[PDB]
Amino acid sequence: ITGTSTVGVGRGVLGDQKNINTTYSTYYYLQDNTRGNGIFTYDAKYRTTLPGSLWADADNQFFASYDAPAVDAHYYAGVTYDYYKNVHNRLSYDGNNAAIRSSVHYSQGYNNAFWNGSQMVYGDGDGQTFIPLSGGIDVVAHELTHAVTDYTAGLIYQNESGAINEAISDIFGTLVEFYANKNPDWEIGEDVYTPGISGDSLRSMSDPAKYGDPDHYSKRYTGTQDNGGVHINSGIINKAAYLISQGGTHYGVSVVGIGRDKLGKIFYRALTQYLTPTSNFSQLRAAAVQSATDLYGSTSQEVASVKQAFDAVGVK
Ligand SMILES: CC(C)C[C@H](NP(=O)(O)CNC(=O)OCc1ccccc1)C(=O)N[C@@H](CC(C)(C)C)C(=O)O
Ligand SMILES: [Ca+2]
Ligand SMILES: [Ca+2]
Ligand SMILES: [Ca+2]
Ligand SMILES: [Ca+2]
Ligand SMILES: [Zn+2]
Repeated sequence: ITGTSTVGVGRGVLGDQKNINTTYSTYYYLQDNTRGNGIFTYDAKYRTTLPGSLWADADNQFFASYDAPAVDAHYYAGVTYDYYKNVHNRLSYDGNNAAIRSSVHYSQGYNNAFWNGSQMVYGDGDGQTFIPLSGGIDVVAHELTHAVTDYTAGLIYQNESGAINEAISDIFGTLVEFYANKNPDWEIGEDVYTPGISGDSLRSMSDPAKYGDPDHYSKRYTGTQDNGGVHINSGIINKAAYLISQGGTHYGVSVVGIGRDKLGKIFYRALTQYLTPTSNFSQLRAAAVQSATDLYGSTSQEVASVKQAFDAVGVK
């Protein structure tokens, strides 16, 4: 909408106070004009018709329980925008500052979040399995990264290309979580998963097997559930990424870590310059090696570490 840029204040899903960029025209809307062509947050009002209504508030204060998922969707979309712009020189998901749209309060008791081809969508959770999913910065960044992938490599959402697609979203979700530097880790969704159980998460990049996901190609799933295991086999690539960054010895194969920033550069380059819609795991290895070669040189530690990490997870 047309209006003037304002700064509201509210509380997120975890009870933390933050400022949010809003727009004033009779109401204060969740429309941040400070980033690209805007970040817009919508109320789906417990229904499934999208996007719903652009979020409108009378007083620019967002401290109601109902406000919390909107506050975080809006704020964490801003953090994710900042990560891509500041770290990778990428302007929004399309590279041309496309407006970023999110809807919260999607459906009832909805234990998931997604990119629907045009916007991000967040359930509130059922209160036991999840609290509202926009409370997780890794979750928000995971979803926006699906848009980045769709505009770049275009990895088809099934089988190995789909598992790469998922891993890319987990990887950048995590790198954005580290960028914000509030309780960062290599787990996915810990801030919104199971409020009654401490210490768990949906997936682990450092040890995917802790939640039954494969950490080696020999353990890959090849059935038809989950689009051919896209959220399962992502563990193999998540583990490789974790090893590239942090190092370790995995099934007897030692990897020299090179740190998160270099992991991000290598995978961002792979995603945007080398991967294609049908890339498989072997092709991802080749793309990562070439990307590291471009950035650091063929004789570099970085190239050597990429090879070690893919060796460790059985991907040649
Ligand atoms: C980071 C977590 C919190 C959320 C994450 N959502 P997503 O974006 O990967 C879901 N994709 C999805 O709907 O594709 C199908 C589609 C394709 C095209 C258009 C529209 C939809 C996830 O990991 N979801 C898991 C479920 C869970 C949460 C582990 C319980 C699962 O869906 O298996
Ligand atoms: Ca208010
Ligand atoms: Ca965390
Ligand atoms: Ca996390
Ligand atoms: Ca929990
Ligand atoms: Zn996903």
